[PDB]
Amino acid sequence: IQRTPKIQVYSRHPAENGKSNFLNCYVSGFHPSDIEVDLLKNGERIEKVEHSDLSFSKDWSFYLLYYTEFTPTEKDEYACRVNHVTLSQPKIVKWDRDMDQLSFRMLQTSSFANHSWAHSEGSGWLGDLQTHGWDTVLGTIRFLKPWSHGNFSKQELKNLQSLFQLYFHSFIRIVQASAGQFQLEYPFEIQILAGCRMNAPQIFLNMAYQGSDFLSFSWEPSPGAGIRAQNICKVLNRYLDIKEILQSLLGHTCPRFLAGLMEAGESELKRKVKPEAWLSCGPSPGPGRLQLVCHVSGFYPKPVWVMWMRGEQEQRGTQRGDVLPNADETWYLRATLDVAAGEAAGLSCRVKHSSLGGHDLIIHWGGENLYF
Ligand SMILES: *[C@@H]1O[C@H](CO[C@H]2O[C@@H](C)[C@@H](O)[C@@H](O)[C@@H]2O)[C@@H](O)[C@H](O)[C@H]1NC(C)=O
Repeated sequence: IQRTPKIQVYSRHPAENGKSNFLNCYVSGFHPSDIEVDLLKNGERIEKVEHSDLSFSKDWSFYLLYYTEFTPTEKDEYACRVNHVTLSQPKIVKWDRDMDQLSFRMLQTSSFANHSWAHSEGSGWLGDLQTHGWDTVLGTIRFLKPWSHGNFSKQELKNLQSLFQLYFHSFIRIVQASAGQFQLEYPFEIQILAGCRMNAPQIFLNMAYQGSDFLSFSWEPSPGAGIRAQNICKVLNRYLDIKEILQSLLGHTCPRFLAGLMEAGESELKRKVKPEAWLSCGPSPGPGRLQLVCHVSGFYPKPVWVMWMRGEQEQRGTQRGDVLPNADETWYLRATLDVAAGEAAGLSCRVKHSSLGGHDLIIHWGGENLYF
């Protein structure tokens, strides 16, 4: 299945229209991962445009964060331009002042453009935070956070490195072979999400193909997959050695390891960061109609609760848009409530979060203005 991407554009702080900042384009909900993105100054691609390693969500769709530093002027258009097969012309979204899990996850994506070429990325998260990555060239574990070692010995991991290195190297080789037997259509990608967690059961490992639950761990085919999975599971159910290997790795090794990542994290896990919030007038929807927007940002951990107010009286029109990430492993949420200019004054916006601890940030309105 193919899924047209969802460009979302937002800054990290507000513009005072003068002071240096980051811009975020965040692209998600898209398959296949062969994408091109760019950021724009008035028509112009920039350069020191950083982005995170690729990844994918519980529905196999992919997602990314593209960002750069820069300062704003009262002139100066900004926008996020994205091209991707399912699109019929680069859908460029414009920026605006006025807007517009205690489990160790190892995720892999191996893409297969043709017999000649292939490529794979792989990652190693813990809950929301990516703990590890893979060096494809040098064939080795990029550790990422410092405590990403856990209490696994220097030598302990040195081995796993290899046990993956073979794995990764085998995987491409084998599939490329199997390809025709099982009528895998080039180009195609195969995703995998394996790991530890809980506390009943413990293990897991799912393996989509063209963005679709295809195969899972004995080995079971997915109904939707059809005969292909059905077949592909046979070949695999028969290799007991393989079953057993993983059974040991994900069974009791990786959870021992999880235990490890968990206890070694703490100081950065039990970590709290105060938000920051401000105020818009997103586009007036129709006649004498306002649309004040909230802008909580820069907070961690994720769970945040946010309401447009008016004293203690919760305003139930508050719409709560998605939680994007900023680059500094923090969050950003934009809550929005729209009502007639007369209903407008007196409105607050209240931001509950663990980092404040009892003292919810309250943010009132004098348009297009904002305290405290
Ligand atoms: C096999 O595909 C190869 C990879 O093509 C990729 O290159 C990217 C930069 C992108 O633009 C897409 O074209 C692909 O994801 C390529 O090196 C070979 O020419 C292809 N071989 C044949 C025989 O068609």
